[PDB]
Amino acid sequence: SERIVPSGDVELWSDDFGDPADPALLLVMGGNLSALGWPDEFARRLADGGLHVIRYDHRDTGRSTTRDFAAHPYGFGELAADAVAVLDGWGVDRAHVVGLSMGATITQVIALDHHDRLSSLTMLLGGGLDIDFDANIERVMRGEPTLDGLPGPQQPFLDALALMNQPAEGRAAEVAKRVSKWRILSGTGVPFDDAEYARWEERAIDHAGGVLAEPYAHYSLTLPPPSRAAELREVTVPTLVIQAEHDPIAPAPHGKHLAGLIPTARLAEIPGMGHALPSSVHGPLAEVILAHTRSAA
Ligand SMILES: CC[C@]1(O)Cc2cc3c(c(O)c2[C@@H](O[C@H]2C[C@H](N(C)C)[C@H](O)[C@H](C)O2)C1)C(=O)c1c(O)cccc1C3=O
Repeated sequence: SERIVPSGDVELWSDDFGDPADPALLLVMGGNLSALGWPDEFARRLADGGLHVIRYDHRDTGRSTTRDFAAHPYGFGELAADAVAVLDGWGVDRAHVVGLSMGATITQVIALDHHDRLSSLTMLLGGGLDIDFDANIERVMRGEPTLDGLPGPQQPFLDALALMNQPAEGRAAEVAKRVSKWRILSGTGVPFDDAEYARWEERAIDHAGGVLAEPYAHYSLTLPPPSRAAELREVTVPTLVIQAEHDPIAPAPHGKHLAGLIPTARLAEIPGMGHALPSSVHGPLAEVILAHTRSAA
């Protein structure tokens, strides 16, 4: 089913998978990505393990309130509170939360400021609050080292940004362009199927009322200050950090480092995986998440 839930001065679209009586699992997408950034088939695979999977559209994506950012600025505090508002909107007291990419940053803020709403935490394709990510993009382009000493974003990330700059006229061209971006980010370490990713983007575009432009508000966000990383030492819910082996945006050992910030964190690695969700990794991802959520209950 689907519902629109209130969150302060925005309204958030959300839908679910699985039995409403199973333990809640909240999926938190990356930046500029709507609910449909989580493929339906992945959400189903997770739910069919015994979870009530809920996903939603961040503000400024999908069918959620979309606004001129300059006139109404917000940050990760709002993005985290919105995630909790989705739990409120489904009557969920505590949820297994899964944060992906920029969503892992959102979920670290949930862990700090809404810890009471967590059954467990899972983060993948991201890194710690002490990683000055936007500054690191600038540094890698100039050939300067990151100040954290961990690897910055790699060439496939830069390539994906370059493709995102190229024009696409019409729906077919937009879908092909988006698929080409995911193919670059996924890499070749696991099987990538263009047809399945095309269908997933067709659904994402349909979900956005057929509009072809990607969301862009989240490019205006400012990250939490690195001081907040130290606060993660107080987190006590079971935490799983998943490293995609060949992640071009947050390469190893980002994962390990993020896990090292949280006393209850355990690290897993998906062999061959890049910064994308081809169906080739749905089984492995669902397996490790389900084992984790089971141990937290
Ligand atoms: C383009 C793919 C992308 O980089 C995927 C991604 C990956 C990561 C992050 C992102 O914000 C994002 C998103 O970043 C967005 C927003 C980001 N801001 C404002 C933080 C910046 O504008 C970037 C170019 O696009 C998009 C992070 O913020 C991040 C972090 O803060 C710490 C460790 C890892 C990451 C990411 O892997």
